[PDB]
Amino acid sequence: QFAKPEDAVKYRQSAFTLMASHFGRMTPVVKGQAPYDAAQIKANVEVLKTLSALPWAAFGPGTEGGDARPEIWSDAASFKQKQQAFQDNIVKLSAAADAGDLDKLRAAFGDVGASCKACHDAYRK
Amino acid sequence: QFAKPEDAVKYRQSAFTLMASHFGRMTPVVKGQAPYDAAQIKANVEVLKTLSALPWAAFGPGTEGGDARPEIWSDAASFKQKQQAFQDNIVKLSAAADAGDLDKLRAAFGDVGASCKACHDAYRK
Ligand code: HEC
Ligand code: HEC
Ligand SMILES: O=C1O[C@H]([C@@H](O)CO)C(O)=C1O
Ligand SMILES: O=C1O[C@H]([C@@H](O)CO)C(O)=C1O
Repeated sequence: QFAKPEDAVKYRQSAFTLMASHFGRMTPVVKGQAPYDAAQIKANVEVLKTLSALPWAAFGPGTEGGDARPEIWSDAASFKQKQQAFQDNIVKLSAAADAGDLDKLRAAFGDVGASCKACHDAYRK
Repeated sequence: QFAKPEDAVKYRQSAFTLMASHFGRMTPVVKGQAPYDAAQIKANVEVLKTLSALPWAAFGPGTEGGDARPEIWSDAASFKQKQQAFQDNIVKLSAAADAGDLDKLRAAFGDVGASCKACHDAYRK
């Protein structure tokens, strides 16, 4: 859906921006500094779930650019693993939110954050 | 969820970028230049539906900036109307996609585009 490589870059960057907002906005809730409304979190994690599936199709052949390291394409299996671990952690987070269970939410949120960071470290410039 | 006004601006801009991709990518399909896969479109409009609900909360009090005209806040009812018409057209588009009906899809897509443009003209700089 990306006329030029740059269009894929702008796409993925915007997806990550939104992912970051939907993830990061729950930190004061996971930390206890903002109140916990299970339905609010259930709805928010649904948004985050949708968003979290979006970037991957925007790392197609020939879409090198932005802060994407070239190893994303030369180590495609390793990047596929980091991405699939991440989305798998998203499934666990949806399950926790869907349960309305704050401890399971805190643990799932921590795992998701870790997978964000793991890819950050390997595959962002 | 926006520490500073600028954070709301970056949020909404990213939502619109993604909306634009998910809307605009269907043009060759609505035009007949790319093939029509009803399930592909059903899934895509589900994404667009999620995305299309996102910008509005990022035009909160005190988030003036970007290409947002100040009339968005001084004419809050008029902007609320343009936004609600738009999202209502999104519901019609979801119904068409969910039906797998290409003519209803083409008409719904046209109405959505028009609502995009109507707000563009009034409320973007
Ligand atoms: C888990 C929820 C997250 C969060 C919160 C973020 N990421 Fe990543 N990200 C990845 C790559 C390759 C990039 C560079 C993209 C490019 O420039 O082409 C990024 C970028 C970001 C950003 C910055 C976006 C921008 O405005 O430019 C942010 C805020 C961000 N990410 C947050 C790669 C990955 C992963 C690879 C498997 C995973 C997993 C994540 N990111 C997860 C997250
Ligand atoms: C219908 C599906 C659409 C599409 C495809 C787009 N819009 Fe709008 N949009 C609105 C406002 C006030 C802005 C300015 C935001 C800001 O800068 O603070 C925008 C911006 C855009 C963009 C540019 C995003 C960027 O990268 O900076 C794009 C690509 C875009 N829009 C497309 C306002 C509205 C509406 C008010 C009710 C409605 C409806 C729409 N936009 C709808 C759409
Ligand atoms: O929670 C997160 O951890 C990483 C980053 O902080 C690692 O440096 C990231 O992208 C997040 O949003
Ligand atoms: O389909 C669209 O119409 C408007 C714009 O072209 C009006 O100038 C817009 O934002 C779209 O994505």
